[PDB]
Amino acid sequence: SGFRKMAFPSGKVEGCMVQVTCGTTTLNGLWLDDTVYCPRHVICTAEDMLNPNYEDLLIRKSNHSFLVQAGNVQLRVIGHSMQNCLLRLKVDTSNPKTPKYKFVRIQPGQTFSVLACYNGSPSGVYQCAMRPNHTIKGSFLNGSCGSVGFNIDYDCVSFCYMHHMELPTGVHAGTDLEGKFYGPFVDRQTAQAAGTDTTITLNVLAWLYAAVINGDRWFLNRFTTTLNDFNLVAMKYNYEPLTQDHVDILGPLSAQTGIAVLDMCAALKELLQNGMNGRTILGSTILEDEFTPFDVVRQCSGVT
Amino acid sequence: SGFRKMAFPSGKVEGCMVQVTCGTTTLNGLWLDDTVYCPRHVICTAEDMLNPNYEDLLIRKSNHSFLVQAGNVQLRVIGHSMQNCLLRLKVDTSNPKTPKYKFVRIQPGQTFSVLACYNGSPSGVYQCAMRPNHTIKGSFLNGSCGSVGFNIDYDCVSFCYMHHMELPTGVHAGTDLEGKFYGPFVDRQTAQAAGTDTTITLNVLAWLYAAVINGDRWFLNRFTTTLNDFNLVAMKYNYEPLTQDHVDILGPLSAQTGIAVLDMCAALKELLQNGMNGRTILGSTILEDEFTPFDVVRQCSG
Repeated sequence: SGFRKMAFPSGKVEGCMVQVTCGTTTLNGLWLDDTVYCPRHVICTAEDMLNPNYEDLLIRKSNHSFLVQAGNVQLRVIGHSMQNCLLRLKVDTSNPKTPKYKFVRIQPGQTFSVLACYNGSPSGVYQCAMRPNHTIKGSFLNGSCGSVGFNIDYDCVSFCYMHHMELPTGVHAGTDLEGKFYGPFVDRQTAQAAGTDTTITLNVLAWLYAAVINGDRWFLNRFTTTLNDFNLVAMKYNYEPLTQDHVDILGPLSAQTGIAVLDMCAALKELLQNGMNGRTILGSTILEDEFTPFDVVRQCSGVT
Repeated sequence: SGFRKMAFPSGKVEGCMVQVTCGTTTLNGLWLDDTVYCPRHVICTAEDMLNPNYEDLLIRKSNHSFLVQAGNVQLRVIGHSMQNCLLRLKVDTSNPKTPKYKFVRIQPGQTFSVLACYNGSPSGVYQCAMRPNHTIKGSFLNGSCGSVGFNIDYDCVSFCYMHHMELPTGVHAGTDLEGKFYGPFVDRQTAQAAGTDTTITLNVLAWLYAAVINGDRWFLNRFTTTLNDFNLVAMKYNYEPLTQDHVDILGPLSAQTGIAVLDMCAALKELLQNGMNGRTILGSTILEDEFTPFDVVRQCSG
């Protein structure tokens, strides 16, 4: 085997995607049981985004204002409401394809799979990470709002992201499935922009462990470093400060390889200060930061 | 905006994955209608793989020598035959989840999605390219044999690859859904090794166009080049020779961006000679060749 960035199989989420139309505005909605969740801004025109009064805008709306379509079938909306930045449409049919699921709010650095959708039709799936600056570097075109991000564990789909907008830098912002935005972003037009971003140290470290697991270990050394000394270095390279909590999160990988985290940090320190000298790690020339400690375990163990 | 190495949604394929066992060997099979397709080497023993005669090994088997399972449920095998390097097992029930599909043989340089499976259960999906040398760089652990590669057009699944083995360098080899190997590889333990490979020039150019569409043009220049002079340079860096057909394929992206194909070639020529100088393109520090012109057009805005 080799080591590739992988997305979770997307079947369980494909079965939950529908198209939600309100006037001339169409986007994607997630259908679980008899509820369809979508970005509340589906009830907005152009000039509306410039600080719309969603409360007021919603009143002017009625169940028939919403056109929900699953496959080539219209789902009759029998109720509607707002939950933070999401619209909750009650429909007359419980999704027969509803998987076991839960809604979770992901933390910065964590990864998930995104099912890009258009007109309620899945078009592609990719793995990405919630950046330390609370945005995601995704790939979305107009009409992708409502697309969701998720993780799967056994048979349970953990929904963690719903797409709402693109920022001036071309990165993305969205909410958890309770409608609460990740970061300080809002669903209206403002001068809002992504703050400065950093490299996800925890993930880089997890990735170095995966490399060692796969026999790529030329970068290892016989030294170690203190947490504080590691951070004086990492931060110079725009790496996120490493916490004792991150150290503990890496415990299982540290135990599997018998390489203490601070010993691996000493290796990382050397790599940042001197580069790779033309060599590669897992066939890469750069330090990857979109694999969590959990991702490496999952993959380096063939979890299905 | 943004650009990711994305795969096709795998749902339509997940509903076709099953487990096939024969003796002590288990691997994945693809269940369509009333037929299950899998690598013929499922019938082989440890020694058998050193110099197996498949016709001779299969004649000694019967329908009941095969254990096909859809999840926890056994599918009764009521027929079996060999087609090139694949085993075709007829089962007594039809797969209600069978999508619209077709079997296609892909050309080197083209891309496809792979649904990595183990014991007939989906593990993950990733996008990759058939290298010019016919191998794929795909991360396949012991037991992934039988996993398939595919592309999806509308609602039609075009299956193009079935995983068979791993080569000494760690890259992978397989067949199309008719059981014909991509490359000169054979299904048995031997000295075979992946051949010389090249960077897929057409794809790198497609990617550079993607970079421009996403509003990034630092690598562009005021130069142009002839196809000939470009190949004289690219080939020095282990790039596949570029043909006029390739140039023509890039026509639409060329038109969309206003950048002439030969002009983009000049940019690429400069990048190969000068390197990136600490800069990146679409967040990458190296030139990527796993996105075809079709992929770029599909993922990028119009």
